[PDB]
Amino acid sequence: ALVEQVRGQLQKLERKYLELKSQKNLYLARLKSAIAAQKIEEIAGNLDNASASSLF
Amino acid sequence: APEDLLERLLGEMELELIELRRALAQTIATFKSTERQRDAQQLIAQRWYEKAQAALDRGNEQLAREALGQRQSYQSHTEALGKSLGEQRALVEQVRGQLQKLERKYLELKSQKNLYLARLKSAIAAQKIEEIAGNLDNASASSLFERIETKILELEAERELLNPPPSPLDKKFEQWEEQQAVEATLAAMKARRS
Repeated sequence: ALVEQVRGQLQKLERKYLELKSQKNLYLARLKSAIAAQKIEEIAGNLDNASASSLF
Repeated sequence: APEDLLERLLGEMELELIELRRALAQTIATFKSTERQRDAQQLIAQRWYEKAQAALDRGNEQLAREALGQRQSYQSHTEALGKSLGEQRALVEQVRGQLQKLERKYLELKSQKNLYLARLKSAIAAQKIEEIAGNLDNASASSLFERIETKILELEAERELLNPPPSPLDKKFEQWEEQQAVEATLAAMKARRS
């Protein structure tokens, strides 16, 4: 009984690991995307023609 | 670490399964020495027995009397040693039983040490996966994944005030006008090109 139960733990845990690793890629990708989208809209805000100390 | 004692304590016990092994050797050695002494005594008595077996023949019982009288001194020694040898036999057998009983109990203990250590090293390991998972578990309990998600929420939201989304009023026409911007052009087309 001991050998079978402990193997079940490893089988259950191993599956849960690769599932977590998959999500890490998605969250990082969204983050690197979200940070990038901001500063275009900020650099555009610098040059936006909004009469808010815009260079243009 | 309590787990380390289990090895050292068993290490100490390997000293006596050999030390007690010496004690039995000495006891049996003494028994053989007593056995040898008894054999020598009876040989002298046998020689004096044979010497009286030479005397009493042919009519000289009187010299047999002295020889047997001399033999009695040697007979007394034989009896005393004889019973000691029998008594000492019990000691050697009983002590061996102790060693036989104890030796079996040792290897049985050593077998269990492997199992308990294995379960322990397993149990400690299973914990921290469930703890490191708890760090990353998505449970909103200071989980790293969680603060990432809301960090993303603020970036997108801060951009919205920086660049406001369209008002519903504008939304209504850019569909409402495009319908004729498509139909009116297409109403011309559906009239021009029908």
